[PDB]
Amino acid sequence: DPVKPSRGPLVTCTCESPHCKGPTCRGAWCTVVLVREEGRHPQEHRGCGNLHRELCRGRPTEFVNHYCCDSHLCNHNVSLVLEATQPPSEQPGTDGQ
Repeated sequence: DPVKPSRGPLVTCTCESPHCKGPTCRGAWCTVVLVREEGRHPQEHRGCGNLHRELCRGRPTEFVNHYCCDSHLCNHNVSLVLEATQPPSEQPGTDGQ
């Protein structure tokens, strides 16, 4: 369907199983999203939001850390531990669920 290719302003971000199937992506911006454990396991999926603005506003999940930043390689060193102030790499704010 006629959709803006990666929305337009291409921000590349380290991708890890989120919007990309392995490596990296040029997209809309950098969006990180941890699939919080609750029995399962916290998987830190980061990369280009591309066309998904949902990951920068909140999906029907609540306890999912959907962080978005308009800077290249922002998900390269991001905090995905929305739960408590654990020790991440670059903590841009007090991680709290």
